[PDB]
Amino acid sequence: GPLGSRKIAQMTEEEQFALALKMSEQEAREVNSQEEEEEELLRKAIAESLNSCRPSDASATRS
Repeated sequence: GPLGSRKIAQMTEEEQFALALKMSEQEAREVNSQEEEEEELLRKAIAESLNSCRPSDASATRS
C-alpha cells in the first residue's frame, strides 16, 4: 500500500464485536458540549433581554 505500508489483516469475530462497542462510545463522545453551554446562555439571555431596556433619547441626541 502507500509508503509500502502492510495491508490490514482480516478482523476476527471478537474484534468486530469490539468495534461495535467502540463505535457506540464514539457516538456518545460526539456530543458537543456547546449544546449544554448554549442552553445555559439562552436562559441568561432572557434575563439580560429584560434588563436590556434602552429607550431612545427624547432629544434624539447620542450619548
